[PDB]
Amino acid sequence: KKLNIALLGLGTVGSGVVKIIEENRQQIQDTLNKDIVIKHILVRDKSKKRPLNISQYHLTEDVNEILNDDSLDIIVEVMGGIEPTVDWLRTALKNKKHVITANKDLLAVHLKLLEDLAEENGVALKFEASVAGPNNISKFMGILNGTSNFILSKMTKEQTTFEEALDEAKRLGFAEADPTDDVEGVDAARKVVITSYLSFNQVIKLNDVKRRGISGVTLTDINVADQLGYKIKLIGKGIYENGKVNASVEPTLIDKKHQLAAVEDEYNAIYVIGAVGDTMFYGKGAGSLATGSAVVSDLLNVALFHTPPHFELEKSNFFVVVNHVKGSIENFENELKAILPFHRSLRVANYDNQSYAAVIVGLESSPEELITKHGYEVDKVYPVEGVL
Amino acid sequence: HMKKLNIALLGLGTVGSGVVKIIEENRQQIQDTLNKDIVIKHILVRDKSKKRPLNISQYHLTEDVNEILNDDSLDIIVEVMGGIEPTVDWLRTALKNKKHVITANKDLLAVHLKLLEDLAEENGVALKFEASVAGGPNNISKFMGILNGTSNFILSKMTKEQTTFEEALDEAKRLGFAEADPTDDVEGVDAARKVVITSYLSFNQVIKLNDVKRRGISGVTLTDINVADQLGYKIKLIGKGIYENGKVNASVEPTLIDKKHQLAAVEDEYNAIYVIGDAVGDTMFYGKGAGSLATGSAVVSDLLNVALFFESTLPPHFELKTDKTREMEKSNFFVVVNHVKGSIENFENELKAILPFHRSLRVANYDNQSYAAVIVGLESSPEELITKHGYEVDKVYPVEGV
Ligand SMILES: N[C@@H](CCCC[NH3+])C(=O)O
Repeated sequence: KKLNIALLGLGTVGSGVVKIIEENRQQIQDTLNKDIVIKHILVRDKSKKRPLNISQYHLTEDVNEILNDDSLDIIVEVMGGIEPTVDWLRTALKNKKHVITANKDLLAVHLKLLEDLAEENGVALKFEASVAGPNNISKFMGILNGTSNFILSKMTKEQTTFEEALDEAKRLGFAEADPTDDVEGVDAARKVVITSYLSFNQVIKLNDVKRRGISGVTLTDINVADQLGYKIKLIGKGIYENGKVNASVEPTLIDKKHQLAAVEDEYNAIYVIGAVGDTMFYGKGAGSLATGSAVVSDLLNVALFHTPPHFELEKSNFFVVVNHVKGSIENFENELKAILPFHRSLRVANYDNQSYAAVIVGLESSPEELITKHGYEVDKVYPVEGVL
Repeated sequence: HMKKLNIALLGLGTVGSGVVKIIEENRQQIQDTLNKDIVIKHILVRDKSKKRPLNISQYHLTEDVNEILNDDSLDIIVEVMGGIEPTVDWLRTALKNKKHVITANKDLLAVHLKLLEDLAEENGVALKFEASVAGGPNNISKFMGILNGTSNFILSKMTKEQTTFEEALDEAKRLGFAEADPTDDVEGVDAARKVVITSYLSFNQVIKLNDVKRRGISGVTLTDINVADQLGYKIKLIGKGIYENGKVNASVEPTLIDKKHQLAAVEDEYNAIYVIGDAVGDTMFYGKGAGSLATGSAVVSDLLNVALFFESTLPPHFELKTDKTREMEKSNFFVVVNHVKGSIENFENELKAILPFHRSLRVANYDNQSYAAVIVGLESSPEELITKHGYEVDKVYPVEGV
């Protein structure tokens, strides 16, 4: 059987997909009795140079040339983008074409509507390559952005300011000139949306993820956390309780003994809680060749071509920084004991001149508003995780 | 239009019982969903007079494996018996008789999986052994793992609570982690089996159990741990496979791990596999071992997979990725010497004079007239060399994460 495919996009991932198919073509014929023909490649601009170099494939700038080709069996999309890309994929599925996508901009809303449209039209939608950082899961926590983690590691290990650490990340290639997507936690929040969809089968919106970036984390925060037994990481978290997902991305104190506390520099990790023990997956972000390899894997799966469950038969902790405090640390601790609702434990630390930090274990919600209404100036509050 | 899938179970221990319960509890669902009716037609047991729960008495129990192997109505054989002989021959026969085989046999090694996988492909049927391995998975060049929960638990206890090996092992016994004869754990045999398996899955190479150079943890002392600690290292029992120049070098032994390495943080009964490759970053998988219900659940999962693809990937197939063209190691040692006269400065100076070229050397007090050295960047163990220069070498552990 000839399997006629088209590629939408030819960047590093697209080029990699092509090379992998070329290199394995004879093997795929001999083994699976399938002949993969790349009949069209959509590119934005036919003139640009590429890792493929000058090649033998038909390049087009007109997507309709691909979407109207009824001889196509499978569309491989490596273009990125939501518009017009998602509409292209909707058309392909409506035309009874299998779709494999490595589109990093897709969110849960998009994957859901594409998965349904695929099922509806009797074809496959594969998005394995779209994720890169895969059992009743109740909670996950992750370090999901390499650049922000790199910055925090640098601040921590080398005792530099955020500004110095970000400049170093810029010169080393990790951060871009406008590093907002990394530093403000947007990239991490996207991965929290995707991870929540995969873990809980629930669709949340990007703006449902309560998000704070790292630009306000200081050495003082890091060193106070250190003395209390914690590192600071930008943590993306999803908690699935009572039919609802609470999702967030924010600077978080993590107990030094926690597996996540050791994840440094540009490495990422996803820590999954469920019943069973915890599990964790650790590694850097893929990986053009890895992404390309995952696409081709999904491709062979579809070429070799529903669900899933089976037989059954928590408080929060907080790091609070308060400024303009008159009086001693002992007095502050006593006042805090008097003000707080019932909780499990409290420790206080010096933070700066007339500033103290408290870690409070076992509250239902942030004591920020409460402490504010009692007349204190709260600088900020970070969650605390890994507490045993 | 419902198709009956006739299966047999070889063995009915905790895993076998769990497999049965899971199938029972999900039977209606598997019919309604996949339009498949799973019928457990035979269960092989060692002793069929033995009293069993009521649910088991509904099934046909036999002590004669041939009754199962000769039953042409069987579609799938699920083996949860364990053992190499006669168990592997049973599975060979099943495959030759065109029966799919799902196994959770914990005694299977690479030699066995290889011959069964080939025999399966050869006969147009599936061999599934997912349940035979505990989770936590292209060009992998090296892996390092903490592969035995009990030994890791013991080392964590020694380290955190400052106990001797003997005290930590007794505690592991009392707490349920170690068994009464803990040899398989403590001597690193279990870990060596997993290194054979991990090497087969990572490198597609078959090694024998006796090719794995093995040392357990029973000789690790609190002094080793505390001296390692002061030098910046933890001690773990590490199972390692290095694939260099067509050959696998495989080992299990006490190993100093830099405290900043991801493996250093893996404590208690948790396991982890750390995987290194060209040209991607390192990866690691972390979690505890199975798990009778988990093993049983994995068997049933493999079962449904074989059911779904029943009416329809060759083991020989590997995706070539030498378009890495288009897109684009030394050893370290911890050496303990005893009966050393003279100062630590003198020991360090002598080592500097006698060692071949290396990246760094640090020395520490170990005990009375005993010193330890960590040496980074040698081509091979300096043990013989140090011995011929008149030092009593107590032992040498590899050092990783440097
Ligand atoms: N305390 C023992 C530990 C055994 C190490 C064996 N390699 C000794 O003196 O060697």
